[PDB]
Amino acid sequence: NQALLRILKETEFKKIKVLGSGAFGTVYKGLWIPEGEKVKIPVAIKELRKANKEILDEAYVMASVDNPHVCRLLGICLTSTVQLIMQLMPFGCLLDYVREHKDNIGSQYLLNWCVQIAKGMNYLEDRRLVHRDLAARNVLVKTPQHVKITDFGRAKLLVPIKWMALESILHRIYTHQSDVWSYGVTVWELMTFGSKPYDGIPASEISSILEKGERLPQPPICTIDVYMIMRKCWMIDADSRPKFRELIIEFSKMARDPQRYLVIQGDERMHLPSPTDSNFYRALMDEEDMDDVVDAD
Ligand SMILES: COc1cc2ncnc(Nc3ccc(F)c(Cl)c3)c2cc1OCCCN1CCOCC1
Repeated sequence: NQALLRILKETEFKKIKVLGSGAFGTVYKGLWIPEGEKVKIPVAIKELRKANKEILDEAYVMASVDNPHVCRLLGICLTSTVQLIMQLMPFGCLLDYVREHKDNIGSQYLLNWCVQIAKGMNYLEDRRLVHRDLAARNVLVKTPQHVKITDFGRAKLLVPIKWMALESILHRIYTHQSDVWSYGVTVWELMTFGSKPYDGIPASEISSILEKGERLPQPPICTIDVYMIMRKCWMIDADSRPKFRELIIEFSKMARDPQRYLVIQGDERMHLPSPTDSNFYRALMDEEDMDDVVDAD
């Protein structure tokens, strides 16, 4: 559906601040100024470092993604560079969030984020789409109770060895089941409050380490059931890994008894927001439809 992707002229938006960069592109806070208007509307803009016809084809796919837990591509500007326009998420990315709130995040939040990320990935799988680059740095925070996967389509439009399934490292094979491996690493990032996976180990050594049977270590707050889920995501046989629909169920179950599955100091005073505070967040900055968060029994 072409109506889902707005083609913008470079003249109707401006980049005002660098937010971050990767090997692939640079993300800016930008301002959209509608033609004829004086209002300046904040947006996110990513500029990547015949081809346009292939780019637009993928952009239409990225603009078709409609789910509470995956960010949708809203617009594109094709000049000498490709620029992607998306909704700005003022809370930023989840990796930064867990780092900046280290040991000050309740179990109910951590487990619900795991659910939401699995729901987003399950939606992509239902659409027959593979993400290929799931990582905490590519999950954004809409509100503390609402996270969303971003950077979908990046690979197909344009290498993170330490997030990749072994078969992806060795054979650059990407499937829903290799997405599950990366989901496992992403969960590990959350549960360690943003530790770097395989810290101090060169990327060139990762395949041999995995082949030896070594994996990321159990995070201190994780009980055995949570760690076993992670380990299952990192099995060599792709078909032996959990499915996203299974992950949704498991983390949803744990979210109903959060203190049973994660051990966090001071957890009893870090509950989900009250209905009052939840309604306030939604009214201000989250008016979109979404499944209710899983509360504790
Ligand atoms: C408030 O911060 C962000 C909001 C965002 N809102 C929406 N989208 C973002 N990323 C993004 C990702 C892919 C895209 F195609 C586009 Cl257009 C945008 C965003 C990235 C954002 O920050 C990215 C950089 C985070 N760095 C990580 C390193 O330490 C400094 C902070």
